[PDB]
Amino acid sequence: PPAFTELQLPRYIMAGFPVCPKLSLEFGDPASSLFRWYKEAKPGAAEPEVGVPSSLSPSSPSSSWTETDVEERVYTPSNADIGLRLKLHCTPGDGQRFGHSRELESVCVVEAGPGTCTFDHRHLYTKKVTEDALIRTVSYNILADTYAQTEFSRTVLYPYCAPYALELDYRQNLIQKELTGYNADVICLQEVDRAVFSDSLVPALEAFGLEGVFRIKQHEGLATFYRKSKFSLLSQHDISFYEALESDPLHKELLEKLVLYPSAQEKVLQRSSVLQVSVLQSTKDSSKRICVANTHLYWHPKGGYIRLIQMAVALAHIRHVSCDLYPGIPVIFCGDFNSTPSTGMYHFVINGSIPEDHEDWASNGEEERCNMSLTHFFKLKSACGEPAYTNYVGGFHGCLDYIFIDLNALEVEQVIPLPSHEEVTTHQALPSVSHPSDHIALVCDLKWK
Ligand SMILES: Cn1c(-c2c[nH]c3cc(C#N)ccc23)nc2ccc(C(=O)N3CCO[C@@H](c4ccccc4)[C@@H]3CO)cc21
Ligand SMILES: [Mg+2]
Repeated sequence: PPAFTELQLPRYIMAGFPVCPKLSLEFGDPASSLFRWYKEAKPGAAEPEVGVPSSLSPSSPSSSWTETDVEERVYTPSNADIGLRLKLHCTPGDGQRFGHSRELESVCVVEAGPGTCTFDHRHLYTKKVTEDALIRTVSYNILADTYAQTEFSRTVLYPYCAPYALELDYRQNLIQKELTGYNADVICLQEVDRAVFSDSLVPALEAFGLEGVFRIKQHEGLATFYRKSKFSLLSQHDISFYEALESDPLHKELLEKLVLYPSAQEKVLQRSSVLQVSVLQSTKDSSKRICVANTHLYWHPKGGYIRLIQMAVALAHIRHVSCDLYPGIPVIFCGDFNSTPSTGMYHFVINGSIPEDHEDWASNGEEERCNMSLTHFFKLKSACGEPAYTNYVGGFHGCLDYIFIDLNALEVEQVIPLPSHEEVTTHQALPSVSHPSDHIALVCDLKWK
């Protein structure tokens, strides 16, 4: 019979933010599920019930719960719901019949939420899922809780941020609203904690028709979500840069240059950055396949040469996947590259070459110097161009994030505008009560050329 193996409500609920249940189904179809939301009739009206003998069971359903008109999986509370607990009544189905109906109450009440978030204005451009000819693509470093909880992040990096707004539950509510509100097709995320993927992103995004894949780095990792109605996952080709550089003959030539600089070599091989690669097939035209890559490069401000080497590994691996394993399919390469447009790594991506005398070959000092020349054959451009910044914190700001696209195979139809400098600095810098990351999500609508 159709039955829920998992059924969970969020730990924290805010007015104007979606309540996304976590559910797992056995012997049933997800499109057959029935939902009905209830809210307390008054703040504190519903007292949790103890078990009573069946002969003294209630003669009528409790007057402490009010039936809402919401029959959707996701419920967004209004400000009129502040102080109420919620209750979801749901039934699993297989298309022919229904399993036993289930009920679940929230532990928390609906809290007041921020009156405005930076993505509200941006959401005015993404009210609908794009037409079959487009690919709405997102790239976003969502700031891992493993880092945000440290004393260094709380008191050194983000001391201006309201401490409650840096907490996982608050930021996950904002991130869930932000991402679902973009109505996107391809979502590439960085700094995804394992529990954030399983308990926050998967429940929210699967309710809006997206499926995700996760790749760990060390303490957090990368996620790629894709809209099931527009794409199917064909194959995965994830790598760790240090493993691929040392073991794979694809990077043979690069390693020959690097071994001439033992100090620079050791530094690169001790980095744990990974590359997530997913080959997707269009559900509308099976002849249209896309290679979606996602990364998070070395963070250090003076790590220029390391990012150059990691990018050189990434592009050689992407070449192999998109041009050897597949017959020259278009590339979408998202990430937090930790590289501004005036750097060597960015010059290398856009120009297809970098000379050996670039200042970035000595970015971390003389001991770790590794002058070399590099080339790649891809014709790539930044889909959202070069914003003034994509990362804005008290101590630094810069354009670090990109959606790189094969400029011969894809073109940009729309760039969802980033918040203004005034809006970004409302609470001095990021994150804030109104913005759930130190980075700003890149969103664009792409089309096949
Ligand atoms: C991008 N960036 C620069 C920076 C400043 N100027 C730049 C210019 C370029 C360029 N081009 C690249 C980077 C920077 N300085 C930074 C300092 C900190 C972090 C940070 O928040 N993290 C890195 C260390 O690991 C994590 C962490 C661990 C423990 C505690 C807190 C965080 C976290 C992951 O993203 C990022 C910075
Ligand atoms: Mg960070």
